[PDB]
Amino acid sequence: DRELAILATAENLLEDRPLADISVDDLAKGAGISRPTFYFYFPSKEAVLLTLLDRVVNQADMALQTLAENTDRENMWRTGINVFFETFGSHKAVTRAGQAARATSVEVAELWSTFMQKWIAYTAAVIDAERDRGAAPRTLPAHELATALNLMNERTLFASFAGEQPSVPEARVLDTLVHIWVTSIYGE
Amino acid sequence: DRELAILATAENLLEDRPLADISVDDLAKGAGISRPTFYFYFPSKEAVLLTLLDRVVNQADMALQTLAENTDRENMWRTGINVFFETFGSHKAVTRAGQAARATSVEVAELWSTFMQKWIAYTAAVIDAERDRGAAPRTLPAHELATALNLMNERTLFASFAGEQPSVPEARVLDTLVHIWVTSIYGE
Ligand SMILES: O=S(=O)(NCCC(F)(F)F)c1ccccc1
Ligand SMILES: O=S(=O)(NCCC(F)(F)F)c1ccccc1
Repeated sequence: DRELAILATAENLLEDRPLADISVDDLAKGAGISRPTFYFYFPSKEAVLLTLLDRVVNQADMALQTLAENTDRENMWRTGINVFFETFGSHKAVTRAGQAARATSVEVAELWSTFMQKWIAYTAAVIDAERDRGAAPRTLPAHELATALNLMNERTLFASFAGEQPSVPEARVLDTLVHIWVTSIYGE
Repeated sequence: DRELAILATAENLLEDRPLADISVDDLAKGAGISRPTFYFYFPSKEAVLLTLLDRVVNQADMALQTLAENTDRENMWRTGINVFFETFGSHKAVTRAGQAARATSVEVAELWSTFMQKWIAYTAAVIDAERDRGAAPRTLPAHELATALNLMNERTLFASFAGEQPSVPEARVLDTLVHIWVTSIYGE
């Protein structure tokens, strides 16, 4: 209600400047409420970012679950990486501010860490199933391969979304990651 | 002289706490000099970190040049990745503080960005030479493949050195990266 208005204002202002340059008064004004009324819904602007990040992370996670509960192996991995490309790619300002807040908020670091562990455990489970069915060779420990591939995707997606130098162009980043996943999972 | 003493004190204190919890007075005391004498050598504690990072980055870069100016393809890539594993792995506190300072220092962000561009251009040149000699297939654009692999290495090395959750164990991180480089460069 007022909560959704605060969250929407925060995501809007984060497209223009960092959390550090946004004040509680900014979030209040944008949401059409007073400062004290803002503090009824959130303890701080930092808690507003944590909620936005939590919604984006849960949206990716729910889309991955939907995929899992339902093509060739290259398209299977592409469809799964694409959940993260589209979800985070649709919320670049929250992605960029959320990643930066990992350095200064234990809650943001622990949220990111919890979901990364889940997504790595899922990637490793799929590699093991591919190994069990005889489609993938038993090369690296599946969990170690999964970890490296998930960290590559974290760094490479986020560098592309932020336009970092260096970065893969956003229009080339899906094909780039899929090639590296498929060759490293199926290759000897 | 006093400069090396300041740099050595800073690298020592960075093994115990972040730059934010180290004062100019701390660096002065450790180096056996006054605060005003410290400011003769460096404008700030931030400039001390930038110099330490610059020395570590140049040490990796010089070791890579030595390798380039001088085994099978898997060992060739392993020896090159190992420059970064050993160099950064030998200076974990400077690595960790330098990476964090990318968020708050334009000079640290631009130093890291300059060397990443150089190391990616070198990786792409080697992939192209492997493609020219008929040892690697023409799959992804070499520069885009190089970018993704260099970013994977940045994120995965630094997560392993910092003991992050998640991370590849430090004792498994070289073999993990080499497998992904070799399969993604030589694989179709
Ligand atoms: O590695 S993933 O593409 N996403 C995790 C990393 C990040 F969130 F993008 F940062 C991935 C994980 C699980 C299944 C398919 C793809
Ligand atoms: O990708 S690399 O291992 N190092 C760049 C990344 C970082 F510095 F480690 F962060 C690499 C680059 C060039 C040749 C061999 C290996």
